[PDB]
Amino acid sequence: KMFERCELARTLKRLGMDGYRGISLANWMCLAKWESGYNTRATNYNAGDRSTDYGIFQINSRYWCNDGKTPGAVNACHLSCSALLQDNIADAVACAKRVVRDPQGIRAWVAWRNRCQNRDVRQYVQGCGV
Repeated sequence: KMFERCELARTLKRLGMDGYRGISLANWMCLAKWESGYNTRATNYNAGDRSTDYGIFQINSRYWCNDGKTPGAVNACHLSCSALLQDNIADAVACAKRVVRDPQGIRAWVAWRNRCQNRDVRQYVQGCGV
């Protein structure tokens, strides 16, 4: 599923992402936007280390979810990576929350540092009623 901007902003809000661990909704929208273009089916195989990124947040299989084919990987969110390919983003949100409870916070995703940090992200939630 490819979410429409405001539809997604409210979906995230309903799920408790607004200010979760100090992270604003616009920061989460910016992350989803640059990670998958709001596409829940997005996937990226990293031939270099044999891992795969799944879903709207492009969560990596090496540490966060189990796909059974990533060498010596762990499953910190305790979820099948398949859970990250559902149209319903609740499990993906639960996993994204788990990622940010770690030391780096939102900085866990290099794309956020690259395209959201110290950027004006107002545009992501404008007029969404969030």
